[PDB]
Amino acid sequence: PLPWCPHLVAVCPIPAAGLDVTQPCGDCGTIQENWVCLSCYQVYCGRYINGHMLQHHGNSGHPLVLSYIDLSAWCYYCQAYVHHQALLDVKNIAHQNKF
Ligand SMILES: CNC(=O)Cn1c(CCC(=O)O)nc2ccccc2c1=O
Ligand SMILES: [Zn+2]
Ligand SMILES: [Zn+2]
Ligand SMILES: [Zn+2]
Repeated sequence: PLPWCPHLVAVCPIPAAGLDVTQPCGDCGTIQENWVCLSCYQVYCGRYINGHMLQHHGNSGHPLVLSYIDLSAWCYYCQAYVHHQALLDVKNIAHQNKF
């Protein structure tokens, strides 16, 4: 992945409730291929399901989303995966909830 991107500044603190990697899409309710927004921690489906996270990006501008399938982080602006020290806490919390 990219080792940095200029949107990591928009990654917000993890809610104290933690993450729920089985949370369904906030729009369509699908259990499949959901992502969590690393700005506001809403959960929406991937582009191969109904594209609600892509829609969320379009109407919020929020840059970085984490996959509940493989804990990769995508930046919609950079059109790339990004991994940095600043993402370890949220990935670690997701990994603990998933496994
Ligand atoms: C399996 N990983 C992905 O699909 C990564 N990804 C993603 C991930 C986030 C998503 O599916 O909304 N979004 C894109 C949006 C427009 C264009 C490309 C992409 C993109 O390649
Ligand atoms: Zn959806
Ligand atoms: Zn968001
Ligand atoms: Zn970026």
